[PDB]
Amino acid sequence: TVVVTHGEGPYIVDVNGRRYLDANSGLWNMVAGFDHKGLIDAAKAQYERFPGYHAFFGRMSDQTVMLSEKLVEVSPFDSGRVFYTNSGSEANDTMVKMLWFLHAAEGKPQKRKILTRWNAYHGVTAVSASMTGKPYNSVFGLPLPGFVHLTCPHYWRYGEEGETEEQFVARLARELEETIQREGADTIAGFFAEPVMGAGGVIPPAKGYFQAILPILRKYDIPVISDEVICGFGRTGNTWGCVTYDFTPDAIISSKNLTAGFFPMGAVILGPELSKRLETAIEAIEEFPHGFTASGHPVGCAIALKAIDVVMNEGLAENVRRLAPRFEERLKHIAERPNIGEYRGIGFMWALEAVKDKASKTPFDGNLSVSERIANTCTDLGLICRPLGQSVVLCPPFILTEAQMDEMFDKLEKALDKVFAEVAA
Amino acid sequence: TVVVTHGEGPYIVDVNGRRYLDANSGLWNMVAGFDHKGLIDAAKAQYERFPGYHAFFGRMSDQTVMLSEKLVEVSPFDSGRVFYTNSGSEANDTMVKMLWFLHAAEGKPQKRKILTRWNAYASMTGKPYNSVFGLPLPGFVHLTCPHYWRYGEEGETEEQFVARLARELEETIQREGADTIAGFFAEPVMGAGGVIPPAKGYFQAILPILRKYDIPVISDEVICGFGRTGNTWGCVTYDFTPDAIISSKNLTAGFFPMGAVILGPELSKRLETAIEAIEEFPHGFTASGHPVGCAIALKAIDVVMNEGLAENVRRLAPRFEERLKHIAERPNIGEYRGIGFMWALEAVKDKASKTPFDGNLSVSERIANTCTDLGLICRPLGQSVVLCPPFILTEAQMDEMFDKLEKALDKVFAEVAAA
Repeated sequence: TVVVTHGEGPYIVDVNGRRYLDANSGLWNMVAGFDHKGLIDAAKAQYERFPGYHAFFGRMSDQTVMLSEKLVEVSPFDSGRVFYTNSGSEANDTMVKMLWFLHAAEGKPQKRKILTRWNAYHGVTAVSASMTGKPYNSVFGLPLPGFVHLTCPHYWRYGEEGETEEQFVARLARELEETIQREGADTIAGFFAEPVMGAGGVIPPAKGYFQAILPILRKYDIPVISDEVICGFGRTGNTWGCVTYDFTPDAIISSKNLTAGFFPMGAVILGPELSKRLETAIEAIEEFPHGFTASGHPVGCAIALKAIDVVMNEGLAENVRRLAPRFEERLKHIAERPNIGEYRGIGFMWALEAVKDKASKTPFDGNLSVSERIANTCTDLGLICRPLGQSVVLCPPFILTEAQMDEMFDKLEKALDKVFAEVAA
Repeated sequence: TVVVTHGEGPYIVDVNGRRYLDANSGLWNMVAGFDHKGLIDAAKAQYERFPGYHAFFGRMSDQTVMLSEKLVEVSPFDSGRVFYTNSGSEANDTMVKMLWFLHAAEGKPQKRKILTRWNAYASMTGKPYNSVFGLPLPGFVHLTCPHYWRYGEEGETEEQFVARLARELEETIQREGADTIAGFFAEPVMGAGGVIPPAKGYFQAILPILRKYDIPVISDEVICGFGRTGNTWGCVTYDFTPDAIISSKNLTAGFFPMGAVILGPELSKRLETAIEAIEEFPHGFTASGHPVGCAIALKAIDVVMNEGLAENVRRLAPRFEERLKHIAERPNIGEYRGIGFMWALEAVKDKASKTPFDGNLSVSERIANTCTDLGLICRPLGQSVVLCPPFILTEAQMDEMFDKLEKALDKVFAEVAAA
């Protein structure tokens, strides 16, 4: 119903000039707001320069070359190799295929299974949707065979009666051990994890989770991939979610924030060990992988170069670190409400989960659509937030000021007051 | 290793100032070349006024609605629906999921297999890593590629070959069971397969068979879409009506990543009636395409259709073929094949027996590497080299392309002989 032609800073603006503070950042990607001038100028400069091309082995744009070097620099790796795609979904599919390719070239073509977690979201294509752990995919007859979903490490939801957080983490470690021993380590191509789960509802992992599961994966030679599609470039208060949870992955998947939302592109940064192994495989078999044609775009790459520079050198990632404590403190105050079951998140990605009864964690009945009601009321009050399950998510642009932060929570709290009073009746 | 900075018309230029005629149009998509001022200005204007593009808030932008109308208009369909993705490959995937969704919603969840002609390029069993990246989705069922020169039996006519492939298709449907088959996808001319136009009369023989069974027909126009075969769609040039079209590449002339699935009337209605009957809307389908992309696609479609580029393909195609015909007189060219502005040359060590050079000699690779040295870009595929230049190519530039390619063929065939 609302006609929107553009945005201004962190606001979506309708044709009448009403401003809606956008706590979805567009599609969880507009870190620099909707009209950032340096980003817009960089997009334009590249169209005038070289508006399109495709990267091949031995032939690519100067933009591809520069962004590859910049991504290795800002990755946790001292060296590595980069390729590009059009989206996070394609980046995940291609990473999976590269592992299949690699393990097959290494004489283990049965090493195919992919481990993810329930509530993970990796994309919308057949493979990345099979990696995804959501009920809605049953309507497609997904997941495909060989996509194994581990329990989601969301302690609040999945911890058993009297189970402590430490015990929960030991149980997930046991479960991983057992899944590996049952399936057979030789048949498992890789494990992919968003450090903090995004579309699953903004779920940081229980304390110690990555510290417990990484030694296990390493023991069994199962490559570890960090999906940074949402966490990447500063949203969790370090450049990468995997830094924030101190695990060293074998490769990184990136998108969204990579271009500050101004251009659809994906990137896969391969760390030193997978790069060395791929290089040796390709050398050994004496040809380039048949059918590999993944590429981004020179305009996407130029805009990404500018996005990285803005986020890192013009104060945006720093704004997230400085405002993250005030962000959390205000959430903590909101979670005092009887109908807020918990708040969770880190950096500039958070969620609030609605409950009908706090002590027992009982949700409101599905048909009441409490999340949607909250989200609709926020829109009426000039705030946009995403309803996910029984939660509402705040993932606002990194350019958010303290005043716009207050503005966001003032509106949100007025919406919660109204919705909770109204469903109470 | 070549680092490319910019282009001009159909040429690219590297960091050292070398220029190369890019006979690949980037990779099929850059149909208007590398510095088309109308398209550049239109794409710059989108950023200048970047849309309030959102995951869920606000009405679909005017550009997106307008592209959907234009796509249905220019499609062979009288009406239908459009869904958007970031690429040809994602739209392919989306169309497959859409069929899975629809057949399950109509009560046949076992209807999942996709009929396709895809295939990979002694003492040994083969290598599993050589067909990972092309491999279609699980449940694909393979039909023989209708490449007459390659697969026709000794002394078998093109007509008999097509009749043999009609039998194959019938026999395949009977063996798998029609109730387990979700659809048939086809590129009218096969692209990554090696630029393979189908044997004369192929679609006229297989379509009636597919139509006996309710196996939706999808025309994969990611390469053939918007003029490359000398008409607006490949399916138009081979005179058939699919139930849906997959589109990608030329759609924005390479200026912006986007794909589209264009559903015809019948699949549009089945989709809508199943969305209601199941009371679930399929996740990750969207009518809301990227508005910058949608605006750039409007401009690209107008350029190609109304500023003479699709017409130039039709006009220069006979000269493209004459010259290929002449090249194919060489003892080490087994054939030329193609139509409009997509063509291939196939290298052979012995013409009469269709014997290729040993894989280890990498002959296509050598041809394409020699082309680069002489200022021409062409793409090696299997034992073939492929030409798909921008639609803006002039007759002087075509001559230039072939003069360079012929010098490459001369050098490679001699080096390889003397070896």
